[PDB]
Amino acid sequence: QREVRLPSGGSIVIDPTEALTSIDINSAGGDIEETALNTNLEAADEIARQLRLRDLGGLVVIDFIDMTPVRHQREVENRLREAVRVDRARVQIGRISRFGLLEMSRQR
Amino acid sequence: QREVRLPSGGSIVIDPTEALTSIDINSAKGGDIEETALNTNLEAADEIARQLRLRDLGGLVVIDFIDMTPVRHQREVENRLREAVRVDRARVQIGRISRFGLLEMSRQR
Repeated sequence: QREVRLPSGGSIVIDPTEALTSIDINSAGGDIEETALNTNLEAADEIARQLRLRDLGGLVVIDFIDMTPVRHQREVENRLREAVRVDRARVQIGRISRFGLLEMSRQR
Repeated sequence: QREVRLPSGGSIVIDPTEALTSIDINSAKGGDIEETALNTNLEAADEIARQLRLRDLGGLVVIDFIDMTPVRHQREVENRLREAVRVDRARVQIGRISRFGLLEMSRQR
């Protein structure tokens, strides 16, 4: 319930706090950047599903595995935005910061 | 030790997690809330810098400052935190308050 395993072996850890929900992403060898991208894309889909099941509201901070190509960062952000558009709750998604964190909000 | 009181009665709540430490800022009746919000956030900035060193916190820290509309107020709080940590022996990176009202920073423990 706190740790959700991803299809390729990695996992997401959902930690509630007073101000917000923090989500950590862990990877499971091939190429790092390609496994990081793959794990982060699997994480985006699972995060969207968990936001709905647990019906989380307020601010969410996601620590995706660091990727160097900016295009990879946009691909993960876009994956998360597409994954949540079916959610009935209004969702706002920021951009990955220089600290490798993504901020988002969900009303309800 | 999870909750630290601020001079004007407000408080900061520190919650360590897998990926980062989150810090929530709580205010303490008829006065302009903006000046109240700024004062609390400025006291919180000083207390956060103190707790970072005292607990020797490492990694990413996300701070939820009370929301302020004036961009000048946001920079004052950001500048207060940068000045409050410049004496810290540890290497510190400080971001800016986002459109979500959160500030990200990092401290090399």
